[PDB]
Amino acid sequence: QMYRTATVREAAPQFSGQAVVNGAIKDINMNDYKGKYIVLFFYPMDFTFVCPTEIIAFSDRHADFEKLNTQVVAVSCDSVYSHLAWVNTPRKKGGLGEMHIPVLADKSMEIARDYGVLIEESGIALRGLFIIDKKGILRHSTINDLPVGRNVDEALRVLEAFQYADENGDAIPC
Amino acid sequence: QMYRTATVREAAPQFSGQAVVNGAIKDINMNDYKGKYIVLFFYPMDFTFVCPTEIIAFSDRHADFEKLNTQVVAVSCDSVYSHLAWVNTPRKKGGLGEMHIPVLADKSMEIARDYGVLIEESGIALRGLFIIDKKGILRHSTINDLPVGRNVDEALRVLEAFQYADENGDAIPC
Amino acid sequence: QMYRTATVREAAPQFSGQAVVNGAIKDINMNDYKGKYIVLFFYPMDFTFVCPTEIIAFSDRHADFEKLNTQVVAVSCDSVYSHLAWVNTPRKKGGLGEMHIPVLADKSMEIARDYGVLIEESGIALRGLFIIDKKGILRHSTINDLPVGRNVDEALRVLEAFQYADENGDAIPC
Amino acid sequence: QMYRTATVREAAPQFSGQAVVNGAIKDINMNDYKGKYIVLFFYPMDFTFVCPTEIIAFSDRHADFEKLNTQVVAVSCDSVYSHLAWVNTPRKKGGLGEMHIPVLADKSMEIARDYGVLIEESGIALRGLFIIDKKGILRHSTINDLPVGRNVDEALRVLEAFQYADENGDAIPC
Amino acid sequence: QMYRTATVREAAPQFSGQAVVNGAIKDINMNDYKGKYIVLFFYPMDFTFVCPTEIIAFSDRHADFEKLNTQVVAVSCDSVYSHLAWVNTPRKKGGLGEMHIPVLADKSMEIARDYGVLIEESGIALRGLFIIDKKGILRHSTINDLPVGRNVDEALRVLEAFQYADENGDAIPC
Amino acid sequence: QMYRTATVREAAPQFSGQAVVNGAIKDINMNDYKGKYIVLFFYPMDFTFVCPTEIIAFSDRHADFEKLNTQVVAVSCDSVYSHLAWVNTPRKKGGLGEMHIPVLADKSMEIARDYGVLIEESGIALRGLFIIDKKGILRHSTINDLPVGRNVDEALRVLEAFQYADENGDAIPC
Amino acid sequence: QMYRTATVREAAPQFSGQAVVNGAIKDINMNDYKGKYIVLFFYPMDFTFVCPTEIIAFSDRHADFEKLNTQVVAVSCDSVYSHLAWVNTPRKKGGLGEMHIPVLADKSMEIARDYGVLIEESGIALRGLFIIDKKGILRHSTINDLPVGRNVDEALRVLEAFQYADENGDAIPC
Amino acid sequence: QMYRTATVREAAPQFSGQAVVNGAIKDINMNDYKGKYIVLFFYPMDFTFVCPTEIIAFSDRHADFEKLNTQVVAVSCDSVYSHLAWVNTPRKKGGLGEMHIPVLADKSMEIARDYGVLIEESGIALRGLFIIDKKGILRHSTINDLPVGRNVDEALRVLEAFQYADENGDAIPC
Amino acid sequence: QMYRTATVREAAPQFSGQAVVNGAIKDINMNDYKGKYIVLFFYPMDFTFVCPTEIIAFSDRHADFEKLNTQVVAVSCDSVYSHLAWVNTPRKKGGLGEMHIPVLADKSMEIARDYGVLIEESGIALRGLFIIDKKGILRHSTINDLPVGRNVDEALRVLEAFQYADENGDAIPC
Amino acid sequence: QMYRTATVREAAPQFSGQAVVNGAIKDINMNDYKGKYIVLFFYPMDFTFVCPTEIIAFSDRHADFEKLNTQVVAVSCDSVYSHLAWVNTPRKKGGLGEMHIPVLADKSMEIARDYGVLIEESGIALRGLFIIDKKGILRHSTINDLPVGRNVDEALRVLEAFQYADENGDAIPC
Repeated sequence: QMYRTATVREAAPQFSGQAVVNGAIKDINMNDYKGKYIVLFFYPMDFTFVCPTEIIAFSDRHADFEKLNTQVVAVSCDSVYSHLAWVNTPRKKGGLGEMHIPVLADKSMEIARDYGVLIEESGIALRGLFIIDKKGILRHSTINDLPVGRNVDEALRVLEAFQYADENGDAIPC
Repeated sequence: QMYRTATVREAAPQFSGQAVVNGAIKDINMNDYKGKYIVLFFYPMDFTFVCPTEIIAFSDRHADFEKLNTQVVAVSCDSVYSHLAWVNTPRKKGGLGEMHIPVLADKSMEIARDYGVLIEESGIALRGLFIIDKKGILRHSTINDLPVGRNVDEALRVLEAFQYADENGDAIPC
Repeated sequence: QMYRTATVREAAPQFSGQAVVNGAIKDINMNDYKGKYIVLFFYPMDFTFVCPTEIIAFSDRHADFEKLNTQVVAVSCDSVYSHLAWVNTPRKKGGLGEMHIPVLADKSMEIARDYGVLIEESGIALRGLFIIDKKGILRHSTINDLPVGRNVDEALRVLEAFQYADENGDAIPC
Repeated sequence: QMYRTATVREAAPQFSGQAVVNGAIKDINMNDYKGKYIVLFFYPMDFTFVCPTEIIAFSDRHADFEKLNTQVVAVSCDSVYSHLAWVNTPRKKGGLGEMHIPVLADKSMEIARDYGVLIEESGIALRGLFIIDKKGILRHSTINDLPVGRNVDEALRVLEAFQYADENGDAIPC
Repeated sequence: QMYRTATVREAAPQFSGQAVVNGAIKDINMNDYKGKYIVLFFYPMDFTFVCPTEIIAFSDRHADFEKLNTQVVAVSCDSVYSHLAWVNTPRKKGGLGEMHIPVLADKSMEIARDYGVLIEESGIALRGLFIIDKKGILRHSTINDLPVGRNVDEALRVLEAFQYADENGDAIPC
Repeated sequence: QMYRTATVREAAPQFSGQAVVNGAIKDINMNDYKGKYIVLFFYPMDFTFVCPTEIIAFSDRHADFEKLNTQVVAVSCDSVYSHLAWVNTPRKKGGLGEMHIPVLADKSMEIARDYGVLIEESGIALRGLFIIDKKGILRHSTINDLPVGRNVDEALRVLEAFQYADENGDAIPC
Repeated sequence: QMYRTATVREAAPQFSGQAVVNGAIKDINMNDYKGKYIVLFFYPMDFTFVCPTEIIAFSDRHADFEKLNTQVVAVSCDSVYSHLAWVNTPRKKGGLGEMHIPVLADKSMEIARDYGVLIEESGIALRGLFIIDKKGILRHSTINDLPVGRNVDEALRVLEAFQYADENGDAIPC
Repeated sequence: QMYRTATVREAAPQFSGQAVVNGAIKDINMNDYKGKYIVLFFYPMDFTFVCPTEIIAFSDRHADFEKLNTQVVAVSCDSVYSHLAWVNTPRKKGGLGEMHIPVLADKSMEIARDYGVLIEESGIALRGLFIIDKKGILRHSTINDLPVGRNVDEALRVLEAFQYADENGDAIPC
Repeated sequence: QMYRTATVREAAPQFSGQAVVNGAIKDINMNDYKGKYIVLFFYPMDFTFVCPTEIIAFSDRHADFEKLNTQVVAVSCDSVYSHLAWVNTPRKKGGLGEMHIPVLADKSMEIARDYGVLIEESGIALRGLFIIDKKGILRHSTINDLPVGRNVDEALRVLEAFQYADENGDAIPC
Repeated sequence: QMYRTATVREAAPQFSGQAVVNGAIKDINMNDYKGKYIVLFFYPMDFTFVCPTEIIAFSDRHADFEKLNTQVVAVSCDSVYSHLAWVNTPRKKGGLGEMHIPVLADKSMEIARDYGVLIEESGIALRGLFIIDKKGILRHSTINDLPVGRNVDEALRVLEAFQYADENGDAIPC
């Protein structure tokens, strides 16, 4: 209908808004991370009944991203004051105690609309993974459906495979 | 741009979706309440830092509505699994322990868009009160801004003033 | 169809025209009241059979508004020479003897069209209350239907609740 | 912009609404007068400061119209409850005590818009006279401006001149 | 369809073309009469079978217009060489011998189209009277149908009533 | 702009209206002459200063057309009551005493608009000659300008040349 | 559909292209003849079976045009190399031996499209005669159909009648 | 701009009109040749100065086409009466004496417009060759420019190569 | 611009065309695999210089897909006769000797246009992975860029995670 | 739908992209060959089962083009890495060993779309030959269908026939 979303060859549309960094409502922009890579985790709903092992398995692996010159930016289309209550609720309660990831909140749904991972009649974002390299170009579009989950072992395989490639031109010999 | 919103003379657009009734995700429709009146409380954000005295003061006064043949239907543009976590969190924590109101969730934002109480760039609903009489006609549009609050003493004054009037024709002599 | 009306978050459209101030046809503009707040009372018809207790109960309470840095601006879509005949007709006749409120007249119906409180096929304005703060931003949209009435005790509660809030930032702690 | 107004050769658009007949709010339609002629008096404002000799001089001459098979239908774009207060206010006060004319009220301004006698930015109707013969065809368009007045001696000359002509074909020999 | 015609509140569209002044084809424009008033007599057809008492009764009364600072401008949608043959044909033959009025000819029908007095399928102008005051504003729209006639006693009453009013402001006290 | 006018290969648009036949206002249609040919003489103005030798030279030659199975239909965009006054005015006065041609009058200018011989800003028809054969097909378009004239010797040469040809197929051997 | 063709009051559209002058393919433009008049002879087809007496009767009369300050410009929608073969073929063979007329060729059919004498589905030009005076204004539109022919005695009568008139103003007294 | 022309994979648009078959104006249609193949020779101009060896070299080779189940259909955008004069003019004069090919004439230029071989501003067809197989599908589009020529040795090579192929499926093994 | 591509919640657009199954050009449709799942591997170019370990690592793992009720359908926007030459060329030459995957060919580029993995100015498909479940709903959109590669260990993790989930409702408890 | 393709009279649209020159992926543009002529060979598919005698018969005849100041530019809508594998595969295998022609690759299909030789639903180019002279003007459009082939003996006949003609003006005398 418009916008054109975000392609895997062209530049990713920018994202901004309040976010939860280290337990606080701090404004987070895409331009704050220029020079690194950024990895978005759209995940649909807040406080969901599923023990959220998918999102925790990137806060537990956040040390693996600073080795690879990147910052994961988790994101959902729920209220930012609701994400702060979901970081602050302790685990074994459907909680995210001390999550070391900027959990964005596109409660405007202006951004998950842009990335094309929004179910419009449901308002929730499809479980999407988006790697933007430091040029500002979106480079990897992993969009799952709702019931399946993402993986950290593939989001580190592919994310390592760009910087091994883009240093060495654009061809991998082996 | 379209829709036309909901007027105070014409029929209110219908609302539906998952909701929190008595601590459970139960589907709630406008057609389930035909014959009663319905009073919507748009309130912007979930788990907000303000001690939510505005919304609690209708669950504490829910007995005054069954005397007046009506059901209040609180509503916000946040996730329904986030409202369930906000009813379940106990009070003096920014909580709503045992709220006897169907707390809707228009996380699609298809309905607060219709009622014209949505701030589009913020995604949150303006603090709006909407009385629809049993014909399906919207009859009272109280829309505050964000920082001020609603009142139960006016939402019972006006809501009593319809049924005292619509029984006695359409004119009040005193 | 156009105009877009007046929202509760955006700036209110201006109003102007002849009005009844202290029993005289004096031109009254929104820009004459910049710095104060303004409270509009749309009321549908002139010389109506109902003893107009709704409108009188703001002229009797006009001292409560100069304490709160605001001027109520009553308004109807009837002729300004008809409002002057309705202020001049004495009470217990359906009259408004010595009303200390600028009673506007949008007999063009260009303004109650803008505020969205006009019934187009009837020409009369819905019983609407509109609080614009001194920035020019509409901040409270109370629109009743015809047979019910407004209240002075809520239009002083909400109007006090802005200036207590907007002095103290935008959050109320209690 | 649309409508096309009412021409002097084509059929006049119908008029309806509440009106003041003999001091009462009675519904008056054009179809109630089929077979007679109808003579409209648009006059701009209600309770105007001018001693309304223009409108009174047709209630004083209403016997001259039942001799000529016609009913004058005075009309203004003011509220019908305001016309009832203007018939009920006695003369030498800017009043119309016992006016034997159906004083219409197009407070919707849907009809004086159709007849093209409405000043849109002022909302008031130009001082217009409209003779529709019993076929439903508008036949005489006298539209003055505001400060000048109409006449009963011409609105009886022309109105007699139709029925003397339309009985005798369409040509007057002398 | 366009043009918008000429209203009774707005400025009248200009008229020009060849005309019969004192028995000669002389060009006559609206701008030649600025400062006076102008009174148009649309009359439908030339050399009509009716003894044209309507048009003669303004040439016989042309002295009454120079007392009132105005020039009547008779006009028809027939050829200007046909009007000259109709002034030159003597009376008791359907003639207008020595008519002291500029008889215009809008044989283009560009002007009676503008004034809205043209029957398009017949090409003839409705019997219309139009008073434009010296500002260029059309101020009186008397449009009869074909078989009835105009009057000089009303076109002098109304035309005197402007200049008595516009000298004395815009209100007539008696 | 529309209509498409009348071509010399396609069918001529029909013409109708009041006309002067033998000194009387009789309705004349194209369908009244089906089976004959018809020859139109558009001529611009009525009662023109030129001694109208162009039009008279077809009434003087009207016997030559009944030999050739055709009826000339003279036509102008002036009033039909003006043509009757121009047939009735005697010659050596710019007259047409006893003209044996149906002198049409398209005072609507709906037909000379169709044939494309109308000067729109002047309202007068170009001096046009139009031969329609009995199929209803326009077959000859002679359109002069204003100051030059037509001819009877060519309008009989060409008009004879159709029926000599259309009897003998469509080719002339000599 | 567009273009607007060439009228008899407005300026004629220009014509250009290769032509046959004195047996040679020479470029001929309208601007080469400015100051003279130009007379076009559209004729439909080349090498037609009819002994082309219509076109020859202007080459035989070409001396009569240099007396009248004009150049006839014959024209057809056939190839210019086909016109050269039709001038070069001798007479009594359907030929035009030594034709002293610039025989144009609008084989583009861009010009007979402009003059409105083209039968589009047949591609051939209607037998048209067009007199443009030296101002560039088309002044005479004689368009026959196919089987009938033009005349030199009328194309000299009318062409003399312009210059006798346009020297002596625009009116012919006799 | 429209039409879409004729492609080399899709069906060729039909062609019709008068043509020269064996020295006579006989109507020739595409549907008369259904079951054979058809080979069009657009050639630009008639009676051109070039000794037309290109077109003659298919009438001299017309026996080679009846061996290959096809009829060449030469075609030009000149008049059909001009082609008949060009077949009838003897050779060593730029002639085509006894040409055994149906020489079409699209003097309407409706068909060379369809095939896309028309130079619109020149009206002449580009030297085009078009092989339509018996299904009605255009199968070979050889379009030269003007000064170069076609060939019979390639228009027999390709035309043999279809029927050798379409008999043996659609693949040629050697 | 249109199409709308293929979403991760809605139904995937169908794909068809010639393909390489077991070394032969066999037609392969989406409807041939209804009941299974289908996994597409868009890969950009044929015979690329990179030793194509990405595509081989699904033919080597094709036994793991028949255990999971699915058929991988590799696809590229190159010619199907070029894929057959790339399966037939042996390995250590940039070859795919005995690839047990239907290698599609959307050389029309109508399908990789639909799935949104086509670089339009380059014509090559982005390295995309697409899991459609047996309802026909696209369920997983992994789109890499060109230089990085896909993985079989994630395309088996996610593909197992649907059927473990869709058997057990839509929620995974652990 | 747009583009307009490439005509045989107008300028050919430019072509660019990677190509196979002497066994290497070298960028080839139309502007690199300005001053020569260029001859394109669209051929549909790569590695086709037909022993490609059509394309080889221009690499075997490439010496005949440098005598005629031209460079053939073979082109197909297949991948450029697939053409390199098709030059490198030796003959009697469907190969093109040591082809001395720049084999272009419009794998974008932006150029065979422009030249109008693309079958859109098949993606393959029709077997087309295109001679552009050194002005940049397309001058010869030979488009065969798929199963038939081109010829070198005609693509040297026509290509010699331009430069013999364009040196000697534009007419060939013999």
